[PDB]
Order: sequence, then structure tokens, then C-alpha cells
Amino acid sequence: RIKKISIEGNIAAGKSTFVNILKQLSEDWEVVPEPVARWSLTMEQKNGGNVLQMMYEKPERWSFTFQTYACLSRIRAQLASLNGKLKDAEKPVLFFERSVYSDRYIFASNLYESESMNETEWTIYQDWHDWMNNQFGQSLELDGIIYLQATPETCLHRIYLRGRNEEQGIPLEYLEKLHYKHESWLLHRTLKTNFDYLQEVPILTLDVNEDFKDKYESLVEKVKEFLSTL
Amino acid sequence: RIKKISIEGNIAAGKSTFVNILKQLSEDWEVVPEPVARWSNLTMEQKNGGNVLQMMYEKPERWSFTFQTYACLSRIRAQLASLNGKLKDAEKPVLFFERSVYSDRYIFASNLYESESMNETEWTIYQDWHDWMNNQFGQSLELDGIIYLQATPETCLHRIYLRGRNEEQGIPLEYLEKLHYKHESWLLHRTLKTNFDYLQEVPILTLDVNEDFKDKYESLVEKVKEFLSTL
Ligand SMILES: CCCc1sc(-c2ccc(OC)c(OCCO)c2)nc1CSc1nc(N)cc(N)n1
Ligand SMILES: CCCc1sc(-c2ccc(OC)c(OCCO)c2)nc1CSc1nc(N)cc(N)n1
Ligand SMILES: O=c1ccn([C@@H]2O[C@H](COP(=O)(O)OP(=O)(O)O)[C@@H](O)[C@H]2O)c(=O)[nH]1
Ligand SMILES: O=c1ccn([C@@H]2O[C@H](COP(=O)(O)OP(=O)(O)O)[C@@H](O)[C@H]2O)c(=O)[nH]1
Repeated sequence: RIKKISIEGNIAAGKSTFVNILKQLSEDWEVVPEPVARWSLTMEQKNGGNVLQMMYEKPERWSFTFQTYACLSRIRAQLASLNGKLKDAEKPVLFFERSVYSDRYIFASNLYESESMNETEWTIYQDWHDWMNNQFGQSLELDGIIYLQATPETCLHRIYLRGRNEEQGIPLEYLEKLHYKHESWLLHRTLKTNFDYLQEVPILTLDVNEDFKDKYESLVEKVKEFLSTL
Repeated sequence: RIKKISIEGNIAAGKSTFVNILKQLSEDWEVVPEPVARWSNLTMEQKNGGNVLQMMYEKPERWSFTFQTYACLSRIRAQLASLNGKLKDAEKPVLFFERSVYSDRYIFASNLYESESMNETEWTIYQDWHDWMNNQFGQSLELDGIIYLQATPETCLHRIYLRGRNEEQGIPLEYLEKLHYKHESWLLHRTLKTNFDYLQEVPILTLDVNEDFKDKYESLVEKVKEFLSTL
């Protein structure tokens, strides 16, 4: 009964920003932030922190392990949020900061294509993904995708603005690549997924090139109309 | 009503041989071969497993964690499948698992980590994942008992020569030796800590299988039926 909406977009595009905004605006709207974001006390933070640093230094060694733990943490986190909150809500919405589909068809895919995962790992991961989402992940099924579309330069600049030590070393080239896989999934609908229902999930796309922190009403007005057509 | 019983033992201790003898005594009795045994010679799984298997042999410190997660997923999937697929009609169903998810973690994944083939982060992520999932199933795969085929590492070493697999012909004696202690500790001395609540009180049948039993197995089988009636 809770409506499940993935916010999707490139690194430093503004999702944490958009989703922080939205949640304040109705007691029937809650967010599930992205595990990876929290990694940059708990054993998951601890595990998260190490594997992310590991990943930065040697991605062709750590990428399969990193993608495995990121997806798992997300599945877990979305469940915690779902089976917990919003049970007394009139019009409940959970906004996910990315989805298990980003995990795979953006990030993991890019790492296969860029040779930081070899073929065995990628098909091991794909097998792990196809089946972890079917055993325990079926209640996570999205009612909508919201795509926060923004330039690779926007993001580099926005990376700088946030000032995460490790991210400043991230270059335009990767952002371009990551920028490139989103468009193919969310705009053209070029992507065959192993999850057919995604063929029918309605998408909304939102231009976040312009700063929106003092000026998001048109942005939130667009979401509001989306939600009532789902 | 399905009873789930795990058959545990070192490399070449006699698990499959025994299980194949057990499957034939009872229309009521079924078996789940362990998948790394099947890769230990094909589907998409069998493709990945042969590949990941050979890579583990080539360089364990790089592939342990990858091998471990995939072996256990592949085990859990075939074991969920039997419970849903096998033995539907039978009046007293018993499913014999060739090894278990506890042997994945507390014998093999633990030992690779002790042998420094997985780091703390590889180990703690493995364990986290092993729980989340093996708490998700709430009693479905949980064991009713266990049968430990007991051999000396020395018997085990011979048996690999008989079995004849090229790619297994260098497993050294000391490798078989650490796994022995892990079995011995876990299932005979019962000194191994595990995080699984019911498993401290899981009944355990120890059979010495050092003597060739291919053509002389009746007495073993009597302990199994004997053991099975207590459940
Ligand atoms: C946001 C920090 C996560 C990182 S770190 C990283 C990285 C760092 C350094 C790299 O080069 C040395 C690198 O190159 C990839 C090599 O092909 C990737 N990529 C990533 C993106 S992969 C990813 N997968 C997810 N599933 C989720 C998520 N947020 N990110
Ligand atoms: C017998 C084929 C499976 C293999 S291969 C292997 C191995 C191979 C080469 C190695 O280095 C040369 C190796 O070194 C570990 C040294 O401490 C282990 N260990 C194993 C046992 S780990 C295992 N984990 C499971 N979960 C299941 C299972 N049957 N085996
Ligand atoms: O319209 C915007 C959206 C975001 N930001 C800034 O861009 C950086 C990255 O934003 P966010 O943390 O939302 O990135 P994401 O969650 O997409 O990785 C942050 O320091 C924000 O303060 C901004 O200046 N204008
Ligand atoms: O009583 C026995 C038991 C086993 N074996 C042989 O020893 C090898 C090891 O058996 P198996 O593969 O069943 O052991 P597992 O690894 O399954 O425990 C095989 O070639 C068996 O044919 C034997 O000669 N006599």
C-alpha cells in the first residue's frame, strides 16, 4: 500500500538534496537513503567504509565484493523502511535513493564494461542479483521512477562543493560514462532488464542543472502530478 | 513434515558414495548433491562454478570470498528446490543434504580466513550476508540432525587419488588436516561457537567411515534408521 518511488541520477546530481526536501513536505512521505552514501559504529558502516576505500584504490580487485555488499545493504534498508514506517498513513510514499536496478544496470554493468569485473564475476553477480531480488526482494517493486538529469560538469563542480576527500579524485570521464548509462535506461528505454514489469513503470525526468534548493516548487509540483497518475 | 539431515565430511571422506547408497534403499529417501561437487567434475551455474572453481585453485587469496558466496547461494537454491520439488507423496520423507550452509561458513569460509585467504572485511561481509539470508528463511532449511562421516586426513588423501580428478591431485595433506580439526572441533568435540541458536542442540551421528564400505554398508545404515527414529 505504501508507494515506492526510485530517485535516480548521476553522482552528486542532487538526489540526497531532492529527497531531503521532499520528505519535509508531507507526513505521508518518507525516504530510504543509499547505503553507499552513508559509508562515506555499526559493522555495516565499518564494512562499508573499508570496502569503499578498497574500491577506490583497486576497483578491478574490489568491485564484485563492493557491488554485492551495496545491493544487499540496499535490499535490507528498503525492507527496514517498508515493513516499519507509514502503516498509519493516508497516502504513504517511500522515496528510494537509487534502486537495486541502478546497482546493476548502471554501476555493476559499467564496471563489467570497463573491465574492473571479469565475465565470471559479472555473471556470478547477475545470478546473485536475479535471485536475491526474487527470494527476499519482491515487496521492493517500484511504482515509479523519478530521473534527476544533470550534466557531468554540474556534478564535478557539485562533487567539489561537497568536499568528500575521496570524490575529488573522481574525474569527468567516469561521470560521463555513468551519465551515459542513465539516459539509455530512463529516456529511450533502450534497456532490456530481466524484470519485465519495468517496461511499464512510469518515469518522470527532472532538470536539476539549475540550482534548486531555494526554488524547488516547480520541481515538487511535477512530482505531485506524477504521484496522482500512478 | 520433511526431515532435513545434513551429511558432513572432509574432501573424499565418502559423502557422495554414502548418499548414493542411501538414496537407493528408500523410495522415501532423497538427496541434494552439493553444487561444488557437481562443478568438481552444463547450466549457467555450472559454467560459472567450473570457472570460479579453477580460479580458486589457481589463486585462493583473490577468489575465496567470490567462491564462498557463490557456493553457498548455489547450495541454498538447490536445497530450497528439493523441499519444494522432491519426495511429494512419501509417508516418511527424509532429505539428505550433502553438506550444509553451516559447513560453508564454519568449516570452509572460516578456514580460508584463518589461512588468510579472506581478510577481516571479506569475512565480516560474508558473515553479515550469511545471517541476513539464513535468518530470512525461518526454520525452512534448519536441520533436524546431522551425520558426520569421519575419516582420517590420511584416508581422505588416498580417496582423492582413487577419485582421480586431475585438478584435485595437489591438495596437500596439511590442507585436509586443518579441515579435519574443524570437523572434529565442530561436530565431535563440539567446541565451535556458532551464531545459530538451535544448532547447539542439533543431534549428531558420528560414523567412522575409514574401512571401504562400498560393498559392506549395512551396519552404518542401521545407525541412520536408528538415529532417524529418535527424530
Ligand atoms: C560513490 C562511490 C562509489 C564508487 S567509488 C568508484 C570508483 C573509484 C575509483 C575508480 O577508479 C580508480 C573507479 O573506477 C572504476 C574502474 O572501472 C570507481 N566508483 C564508485 C561507483 S559504483 C556504485 N555502485 C553502487 N551499486 C552504488 C553506488 N553508489 N556506487
Ligand atoms: C575441493 C574443491 C573446493 C576447494 S579448492 C580449495 C583450495 C584450492 C587451492 C588452494 O591453494 C592452492 C587452497 O588454499 C587454501 C590454503 O589455505 C584451497 N579449497 C576448496 C575447499 S573450500 C569449500 N568451500 C565450500 N563452501 C564448499 C566446498 N566443498 N569447499
Ligand atoms: O540544486 C542543487 C543540488 C545540490 N547541490 C549541492 O550539490 C552537492 C551534491 O548534492 P547531493 O549530495 O544531493 O548529491 P547526490 O545525493 O546526488 O550524490 C551537495 O553539496 C549539494 O549541496 C546544489 O548546489 N544545488
Ligand atoms: O568406501 C569407500 C568410499 C569411497 N571410496 C572412493 O573414494 C573416493 C571418495 O569418495 P566420495 O567422492 O564419495 O567422497 P566425498 O568427497 O563425497 O566425501 C571415490 O572415488 C570413492 O569411489 C572407496 O573406494 N571406498
